[PDB]
Amino acid sequence: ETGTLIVNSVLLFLAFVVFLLVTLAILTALR
Amino acid sequence: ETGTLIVNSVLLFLAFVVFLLVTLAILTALR
Amino acid sequence: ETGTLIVNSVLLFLAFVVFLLVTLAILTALR
Amino acid sequence: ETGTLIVNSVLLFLAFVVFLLVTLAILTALR
Amino acid sequence: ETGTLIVNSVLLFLAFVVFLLVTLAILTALR
Repeated sequence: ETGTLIVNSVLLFLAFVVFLLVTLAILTALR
Repeated sequence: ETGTLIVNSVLLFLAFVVFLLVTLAILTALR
Repeated sequence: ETGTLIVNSVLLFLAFVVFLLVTLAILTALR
Repeated sequence: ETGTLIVNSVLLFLAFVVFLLVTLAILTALR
Repeated sequence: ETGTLIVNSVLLFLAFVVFLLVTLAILTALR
C-alpha cells in the first residue's frame, strides 16, 4: 500500500554490514 | 492477512549471516 | 490482538546468535 | 497508542549484544 | 502518518554498531 511495507525490507539491507565485518577480519587473516 | 506479516519473518533470516561470520573466523582458527 | 505483535518479539530472539558467535571465538581463545 | 509502538524500540536494545561481543574479544586482546 | 514509520528507520541505526565491532578488532590488528 505504501513505503511502510518497504521500510522493513530496507532494514534487511543490514545483512551487508555482516560481510563488512568479515571483510576486515579476513583482511588480516587472509587464509 | 498479507505478506506484511511475513515481511518481519523474512528479516529473521538475518540469523544466517551470524553463522556466516563464524564460518570465516573458524576457517582460520579451525579448532 | 494477534501474533502480529509477537512477530517482532520473535525476531528479538536473534540476540542468541550473538552469544553463539562469541562461543566459537572463546572456544579458541579460552581466556 | 499501545506497546505495539514500543515493541520495535525494545528490539533496538539488541545494540547491547554488539558491545558484549567486543567485550569478550577485548578480554583476550586487551590492547 | 506518525513516528511509528520512523521507529523502524531508527532501528536501522544499528548498522553503526557493526563498524564499532570492527573498530576494536582493527585497533588490535591494525593492518
